[PDB]
Amino acid sequence: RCEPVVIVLRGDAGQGKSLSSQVIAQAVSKTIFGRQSVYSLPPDSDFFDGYENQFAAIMDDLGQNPDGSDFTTFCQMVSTTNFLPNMGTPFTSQLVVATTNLPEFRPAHYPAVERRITFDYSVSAGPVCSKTEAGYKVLDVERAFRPTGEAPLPCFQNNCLFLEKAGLQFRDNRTKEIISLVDVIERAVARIERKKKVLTTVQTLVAQ
Amino acid sequence: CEPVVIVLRGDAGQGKSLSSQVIAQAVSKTIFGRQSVYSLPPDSDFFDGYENQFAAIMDDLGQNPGSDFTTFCQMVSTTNFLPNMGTPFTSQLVVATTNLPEFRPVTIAHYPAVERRITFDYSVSAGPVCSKTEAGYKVLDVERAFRPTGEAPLPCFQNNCLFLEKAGLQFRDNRTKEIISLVDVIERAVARIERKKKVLTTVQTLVAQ
Amino acid sequence: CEPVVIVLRGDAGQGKSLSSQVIAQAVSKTIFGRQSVYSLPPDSDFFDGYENQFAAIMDDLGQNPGSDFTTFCQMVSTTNFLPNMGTPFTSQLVVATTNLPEFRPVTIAHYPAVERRITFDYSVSAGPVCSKTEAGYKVLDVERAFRPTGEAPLPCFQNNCLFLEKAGLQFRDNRTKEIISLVDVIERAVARIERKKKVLTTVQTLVAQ
Amino acid sequence: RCEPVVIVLRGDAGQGKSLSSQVIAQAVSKTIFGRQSVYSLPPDSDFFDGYENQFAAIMDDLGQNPDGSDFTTFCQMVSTTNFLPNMGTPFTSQLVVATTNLPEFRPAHYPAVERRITFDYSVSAGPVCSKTEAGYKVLDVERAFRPTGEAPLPCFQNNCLFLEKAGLQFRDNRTKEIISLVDVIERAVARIERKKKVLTTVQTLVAQ
Ligand SMILES: Nc1ncnc2c1ncn2[C@@H]1O[C@H](COP(=O)(O)OP(=O)(O)OP(=O)(O)O)[C@@H](O)[C@H]1O
Ligand SMILES: Nc1ncnc2c1ncn2[C@@H]1O[C@H](COP(=O)(O)OP(=O)(O)OP(=O)(O)O)[C@@H](O)[C@H]1O
Repeated sequence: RCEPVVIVLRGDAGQGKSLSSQVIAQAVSKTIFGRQSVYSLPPDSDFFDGYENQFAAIMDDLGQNPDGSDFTTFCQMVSTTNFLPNMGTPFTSQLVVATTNLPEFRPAHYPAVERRITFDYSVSAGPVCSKTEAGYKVLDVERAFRPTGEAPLPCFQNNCLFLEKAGLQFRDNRTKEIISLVDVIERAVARIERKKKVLTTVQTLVAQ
Repeated sequence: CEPVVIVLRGDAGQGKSLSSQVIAQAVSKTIFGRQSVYSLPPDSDFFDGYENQFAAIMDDLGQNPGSDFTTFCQMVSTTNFLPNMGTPFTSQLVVATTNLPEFRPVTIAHYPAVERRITFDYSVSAGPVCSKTEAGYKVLDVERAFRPTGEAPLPCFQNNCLFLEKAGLQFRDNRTKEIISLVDVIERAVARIERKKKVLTTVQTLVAQ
Repeated sequence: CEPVVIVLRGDAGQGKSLSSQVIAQAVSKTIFGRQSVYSLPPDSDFFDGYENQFAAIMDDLGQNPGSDFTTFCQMVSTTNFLPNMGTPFTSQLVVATTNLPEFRPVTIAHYPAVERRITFDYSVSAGPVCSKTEAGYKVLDVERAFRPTGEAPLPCFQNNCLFLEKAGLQFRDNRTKEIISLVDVIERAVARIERKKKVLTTVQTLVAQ
Repeated sequence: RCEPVVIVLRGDAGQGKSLSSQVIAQAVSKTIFGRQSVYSLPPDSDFFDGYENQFAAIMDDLGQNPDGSDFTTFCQMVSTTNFLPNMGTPFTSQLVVATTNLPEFRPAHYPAVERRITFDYSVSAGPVCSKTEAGYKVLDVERAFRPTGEAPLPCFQNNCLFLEKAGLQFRDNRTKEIISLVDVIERAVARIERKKKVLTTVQTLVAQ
């Protein structure tokens, strides 16, 4: 049970946080595991009924359950120890994606997580897919999915502005760099390949 | 997926029923291409006559002290509700009228679970130009409200009328305390339904399987 | 007979897990001739999958306020432990990682009975050359730790790495306050296991029966 | 119930105290009783469950139980009176071997035992089976069991340095003589044959 790679996506409503979470999970897991393998946690059910050791697991709206059944669920989901979600299936997902409304986290033991959090991104519609709806700025969904040519990675069936920082922007809350969803994926994939290169060097050290 | 839910709160005789019907007729005519509207029989555990209509209307949520309250929370679900009559519930739009100013159901212990389930939460009342006094109370002058005034403001109407305006009939967004017309309501509900569909297609295609 | 017990105390993210595995892989490869390692599933009364592996590892002794503490004292016994799944426990080496600095179990009233049962009692921590700061805390730079540096220092490794040295990863004997490498630990645990076997043969042969 | 012959083996760790205790018990009892007959007391169990009147009985680590459940157990084990260990089987062993870490004994009634103690030996590896292990001097176990010729007594299957003062040394704490394990045995055996010669002269005195 190695530590999973964690991406947290921060943002306001109608910026595509959940769409992105899904499309980050499908595309990282398709690229490495070779297929989509996504479990989406249920909202307000401390029941991972449906979990079949999928490659990627999604949490919607961390820091929305007033009690904290989440956060703890989340904390357990990345301790190198063995979580056992209720039903006895074990928790093994190599990628965890969680979305939240909070610009930062404040639920005492929060910084003890923040090492666990590999990538911290704030999401907001890019300048040429930003629309207004009921007076709010939101991702232009109709414009951001129009096909715009050959896919920028094999796991995509085509390109579109959703995939480019002109359409949707991911601001790395630590490097303060601003990347596309494709970048978000590539970085997540690199880091996993690294964790697998290291792990292989560790189980090949002592001979068999 | 999961349905767009509109709640029309408001006094009685303010056009709760009427707007809930024109909303469901107008959205489904805009999006489906023809009207498609299921009116749930109140005082019926059984969804007799459900034919997987696009829009479904619930008259008077908040009664039978708690069938409706829970048949509601079922209807709005990611999972596949099987009503008593078997058949899945597949409606993309749910309009529910109610009398209360806030909701705290007695069967649904967690009534903050119902609240992320409500896309738009409006309070209906007659507008200044369409409010007559009928036996000492203020109600909607319906006959004035539906008198043709000219070109439909959207193609799914066959003419304009004051009902469509906020001088005739008013909707207070109960979250942005913003006051909009029935047409505004219909436009915003279409935007969402369509935004949802287009996202759903993306989540299902685009990344190879 | 009775097993050699190693306890690896130490902070988390210091290579407790990792060294406990390389110890068990390396000893059993040195002595048995092939790796032979049972990892006890934490949160399991049942030793599901015990196949009489040479080495058995216990991750995180000191939890469930007291199954593990007693399943421990069983495992280390002259008598023949029958775990829940029947089959005898026959492992010659037991590695147990823990978080505490000392042991005073709550089920095992006499916790000075556990202590003659612990052959080696180590405290693990990253070494000076392999300790990066990760989010304000000091942890083991694993990737540096396992980077090949040359010839294996013992034949059961396929190369040397800093993990094997006390610049990479440090073990404080908690009894001689002596500070040794992972290789030192493996060598000392082999010496004992082999010393035990050879004594046992003597006690069973040599005097006629 | 005649008094048993008692050997106490003093020594530091890794000098073969317990190995010796076992091999002294097996070899004295095999020589006289004609078979191995060894009971090893359990550690921290005032329960001689397993005791079936074996010829020799072994105590490990006298002066290690802080309470003194030992010592008393030990004291009772050599009073000519009848000990009854818990279960009602009686205690009859003609040889008692006990090991300890203490260079001397200090647990008030200790000298009252010390008559009971026939042989007091301190054990330490002999000069050509002494090894270093984690910086400590210890008995070279691999070297001390290599067969070195025909056994020096019939109850042994061969000779080895374990059996010789070059391999393992027993210092008689009273004669300050230094003997081998084979000597330790021969002396223990002689003394028992003597106790049996005397006893026979006592039950043959009055005619039948
Ligand atoms: N502009 C907006 N203002 C307030 N709430 C909104 C807005 N747009 C959508 N919502 C509602 O608020 C919730 C939060 O939206 P969120 O961004 O988490 O969903 P998404 O799938 O990432 O994007 P979208 O809202 O476009 O579907 C949604 O469930 C939606 O019903
Ligand atoms: N050099 C040493 N220093 C400290 N403790 C040791 C050493 N060697 C062994 N031990 C441990 O201390 C205990 C005391 O050893 P003791 O001499 O009583 O056992 P033995 O059977 O006589 O000899 P050995 O220790 O070689 O097995 C043993 O149980 C062993 O686990």
